[PDB]
Amino acid sequence: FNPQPVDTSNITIPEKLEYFINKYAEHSHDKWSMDKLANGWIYGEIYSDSSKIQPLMKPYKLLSEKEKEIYRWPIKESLKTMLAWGWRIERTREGDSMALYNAAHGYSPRAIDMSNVTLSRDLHAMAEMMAENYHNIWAKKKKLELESKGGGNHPLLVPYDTLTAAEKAKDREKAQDIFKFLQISGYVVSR
Repeated sequence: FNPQPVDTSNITIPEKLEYFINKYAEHSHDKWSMDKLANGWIYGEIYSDSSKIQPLMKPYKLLSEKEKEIYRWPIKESLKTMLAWGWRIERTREGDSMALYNAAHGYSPRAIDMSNVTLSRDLHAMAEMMAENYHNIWAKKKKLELESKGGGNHPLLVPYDTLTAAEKAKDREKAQDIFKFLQISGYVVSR
């Protein structure tokens, strides 16, 4: 097993994707904030572990560039892989289905039920390729970690296509999420 992730070191993201990166990063932050809230954290001015106060629980537009980058970075990494593969990416006029969807800083993040969104057979297949690439990224890093600890093995150091569903899940869910968000935000990806 020699995992080689798609090399995206020289990929430039075209301007047409900036809207998406900003919107999906905002969504990712809203998800993070809602998860924090469910775990007993609230917004406040000064961070505290003991009081469970998280100054990051505010609107995405109010975050610093470094704070936004936490969310933008992996999204950009995912998009660069699509771009490296030459996948066609187009904004559409009528495809932004999320538009129709029915506290400090007035912040009220809402969940999106992604299980309401369906991917075509071809898009599911493209998501599987993305998932496999996420696995290869992890696997290459793990293979290097082990080699540098003197050796050893790992049950997940096999090709993605030989993993079971439970083992595929983390990477599959990440891949399906970006494709679903592309769809509902008005982008059409094809090959």
